[PDB]
Amino acid sequence: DPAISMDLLRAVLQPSINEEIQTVFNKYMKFFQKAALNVRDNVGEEVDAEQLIQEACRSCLEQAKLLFS
Amino acid sequence: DPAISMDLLRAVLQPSINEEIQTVFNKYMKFFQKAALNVRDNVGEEVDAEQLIQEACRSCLEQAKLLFSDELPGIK
Repeated sequence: DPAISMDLLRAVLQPSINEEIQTVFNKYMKFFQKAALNVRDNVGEEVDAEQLIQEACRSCLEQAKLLFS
Repeated sequence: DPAISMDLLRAVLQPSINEEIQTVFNKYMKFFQKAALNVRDNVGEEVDAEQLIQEACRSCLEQAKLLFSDELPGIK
């Protein structure tokens, strides 16, 4: 299955690609942190700021898939 | 819902983040291109090499979501 061989290469490259993606996101993290703290500061204790930050980061990656449509 | 402020920020940052992601993937693209051509050469004409490359790139982004989930493949 052609998708499987591609996937084996993908797995090989993932650790390097992850490291560079982390370095990219580190530059933006402060913006997400501030915005998520803002939400918590306005709404209250029942807002999990860390979870808002993580969801927003995962969404960015989801939307970045449109680079490869 | 006030937490939609996260989405809006995200939409604002996306173009910049997308440019840097592209720059990252350009360094690895030659591996994916060679592998996809190898598959097409060894299976036949009905393999779309471009589509194999794209699907592998999207999978990379999917797996990169583990960086931001509650160990992780990395270079450190």
